[PDB]
Amino acid sequence: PALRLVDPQIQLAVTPKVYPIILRLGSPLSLNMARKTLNSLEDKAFQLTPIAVQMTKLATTEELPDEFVVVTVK
Amino acid sequence: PALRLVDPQIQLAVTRMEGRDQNNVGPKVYPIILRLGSPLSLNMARKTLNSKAFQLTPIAVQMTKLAELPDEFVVVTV
Ligand SMILES: CCCCCCCCC
Repeated sequence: PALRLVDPQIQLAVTPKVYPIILRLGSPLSLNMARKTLNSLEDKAFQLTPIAVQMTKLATTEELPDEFVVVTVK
Repeated sequence: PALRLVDPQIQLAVTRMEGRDQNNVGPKVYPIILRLGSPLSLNMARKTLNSKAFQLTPIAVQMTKLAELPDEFVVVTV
């Protein structure tokens, strides 16, 4: 269990207002940024450059912000 | 398993912030595509007074299965 906080560079936008992200990880998570910049003479492909997400196991509950979103993975 | 596109209701906001300090570009918002191996819940949380306690408001993510993908988007892989 052990709720972990996502670094402030990765936040959720809900419609807008942007919220910190808390993870209740039951399964590992991956994050890839996709862009259509693999360009041929007629087509274009997607390149998946993975994003490194710094996660911090929440030390004490009093570190939690006043409002945030919680992503729970079974 | 399969791929689901989350509507612009929910999107991921990435802030580079830097190798010069930008600090004025702010966040860049990308549509989310999910590669669910196991299901995902998303609850908004707000602090309610106890003294320690948070008011969890659920959020219905209306993900749509593709068979139409934008040029820029992130892929959440579980
Ligand atoms: C780094 C955690 C990303 C949060 C996943 C977004 C799920 C939206 C339904």
